[PDB]
Amino acid sequence: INFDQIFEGAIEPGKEPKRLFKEVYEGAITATSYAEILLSRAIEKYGPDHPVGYPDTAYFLPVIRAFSGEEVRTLKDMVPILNRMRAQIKSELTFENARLAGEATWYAAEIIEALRYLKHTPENPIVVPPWTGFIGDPVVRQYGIKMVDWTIPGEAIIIGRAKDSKAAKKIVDDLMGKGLMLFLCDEIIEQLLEENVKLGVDYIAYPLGNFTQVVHAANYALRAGLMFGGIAPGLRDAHRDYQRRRVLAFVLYLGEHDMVKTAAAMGAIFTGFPVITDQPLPEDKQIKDWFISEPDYDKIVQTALEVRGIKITSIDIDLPINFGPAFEGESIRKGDMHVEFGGGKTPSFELVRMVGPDEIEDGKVEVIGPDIDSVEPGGRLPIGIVVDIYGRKMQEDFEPVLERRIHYFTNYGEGFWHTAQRDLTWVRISKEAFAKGARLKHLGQLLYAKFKQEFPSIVDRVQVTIYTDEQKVLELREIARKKYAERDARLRELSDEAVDTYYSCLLCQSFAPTHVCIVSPERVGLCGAISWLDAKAAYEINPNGPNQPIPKEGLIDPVKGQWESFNEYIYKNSQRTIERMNLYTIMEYPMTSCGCFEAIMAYLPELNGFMIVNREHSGMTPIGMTFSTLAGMVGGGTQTPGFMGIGKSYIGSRKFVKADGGLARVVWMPKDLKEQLRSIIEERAEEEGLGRDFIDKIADETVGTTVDEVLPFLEEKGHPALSMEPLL
Ligand code: SF4
Ligand code: NI
Ligand code: NI
Repeated sequence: INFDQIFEGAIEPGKEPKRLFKEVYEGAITATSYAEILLSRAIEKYGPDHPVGYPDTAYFLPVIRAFSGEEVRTLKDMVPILNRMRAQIKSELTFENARLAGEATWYAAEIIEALRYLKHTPENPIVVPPWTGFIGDPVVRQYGIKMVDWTIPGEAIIIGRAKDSKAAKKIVDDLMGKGLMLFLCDEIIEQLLEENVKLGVDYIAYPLGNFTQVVHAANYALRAGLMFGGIAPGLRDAHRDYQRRRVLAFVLYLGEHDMVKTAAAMGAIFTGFPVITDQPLPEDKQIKDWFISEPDYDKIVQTALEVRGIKITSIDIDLPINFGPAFEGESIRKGDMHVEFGGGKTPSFELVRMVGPDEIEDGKVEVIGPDIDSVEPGGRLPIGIVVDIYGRKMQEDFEPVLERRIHYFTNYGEGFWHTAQRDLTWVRISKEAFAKGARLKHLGQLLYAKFKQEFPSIVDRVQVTIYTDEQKVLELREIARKKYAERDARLRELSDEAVDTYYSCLLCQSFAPTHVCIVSPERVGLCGAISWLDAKAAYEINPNGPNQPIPKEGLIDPVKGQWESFNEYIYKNSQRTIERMNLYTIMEYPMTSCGCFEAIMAYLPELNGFMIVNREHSGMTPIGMTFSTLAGMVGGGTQTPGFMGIGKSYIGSRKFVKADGGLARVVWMPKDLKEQLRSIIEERAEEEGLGRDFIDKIADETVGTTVDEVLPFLEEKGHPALSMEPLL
């Protein structure tokens, strides 16, 4: 693993910018000398075994814990590290020696900052607000994942000062508006606050501080690899490689270049973060794609995003209410609900159609009937949201992957809530909503907005049309049931045998690096949200995304369902920890799980079968553990023979753990789950020859929660698992 290959062909074997390399060198020798002298003093004053470190972190000095592994805990620990860093700052002016100096600079900085926290106490804090100083583990945990799974598209590390407040606020205002996270250091914090721009944790705008406090963006980043990436303390290139692929960070070096800022900017280069500066640079203080100037305060931003590789375009729905995903999961009781749509109360339905160009007015929204003001508070009312779409590269195929976005789109605005799916949607709007000026034409805005934002290469135009009239809802509730039955049709018709390509899913490698899902027609992804068609549309929409096609090639076991093609793909994408995967059994080489499984299956030899327990069930199961304890063992991308994480709908698949005996093998499941799947279990049990009433033979928590309490019931009912071969 030569991470450095990303630096090849960077600068011709001649144009080595001996300028930049001299600044970096001097500035690196400077940062180190500072750390050395300031450490020497901490030791004369506190003693060499005196403790040192950051508050609220499990990672000692993170940058160092990651790149070389030491767990700095006391002053004496910093001595051999500074010695080593010093010895690695070399005079030959190579891009390499430069990078190595940038690294020693992050170390010096990390040490200086920790040394500085020696005078910190929660009662007598050193860098008190607005600034953050060292940012704690809890926020990295909370926003770091959003960071490495790319929800937050990129990270901006701004060091120095902008040409003027207007200049700074301009960029930090849009950069910031484009959903990014910010690490600020130095002067711009001043400039920015001057202009009353609010920022901080809740805004993911980090006023770090000023000199060596820029290292606080590095140790934030590096902790993401130690926390989420699971990379062992000290795996240097693995950590660099991780920073590069997952942390979309770049630095904006605004203002005039001083040597240490430059050496630190270079430290961000050594770990794959590009530098984009204000100053116009000569050809010898520059690097194509790593250290570059773009003086027009109208470029920089767009130019960073671009050099990093950050791709995002924004939408602009001006509304009377708050908007974003953070307004999701908001509930709307009958004691705040202004109006209520759908439910088992009024006529609902939603649909996303595909139309030609000629027939659509991009941006044209329409509410046919009494809007939100034309109604009694705590009033019900029919609705019918039809999103008609047109696009060059659009497909009927993508319709479902789209429509799915309604619940999530609709839940973004504050004062709103959506539930269910098609003619089954339960919506609700809060008094607070209607209060700030919430009108039905706005659901048509939150909507057209997003669809155009989240599908920029297949969608060209979007037109929405709500429907609170009970006449119109029942007429276009039947045209759609035509779409839904032409749709839910497509699913049912697909089988494992009928296709010769399955789709992988790497989406959860953001929190479970070694986990790889394989999605096939008859086995939905364990999160229950990604079907084979879903994965297939996503790949097609994004051939470079985390959902790739894998042909069935190299048959190994036709019964357990093992193929070399899937095995190789998994081995390669699980950091080589998983070598084999059987699709139709949980007893040998079961597929792994991330942590979002809707349910857990576990073989219980005392009953010769499987218990299944769903995420929301909280009682004791016959294995002597609850869902969350099992979850701890089953998740994490590790192979667990005899346990397996699954989506609920897989329970009714004809391929359901087929090599193990299938449905007939299940002896216990929570009553609620059993009822929630009554129909599919009844039909499946019927086809399987288990009989119309097999469901009644499956024990549940009302029968018991221990194997001794459950066996009697299975005997009495003559459960079929009791007559099958043991699975051992
Ligand atoms: S659980 Fe599997 S299918 Fe679902 S998002 Fe995670 S990796 Fe993808
Ligand atoms: Ni998961
Ligand atoms: Ni998951």
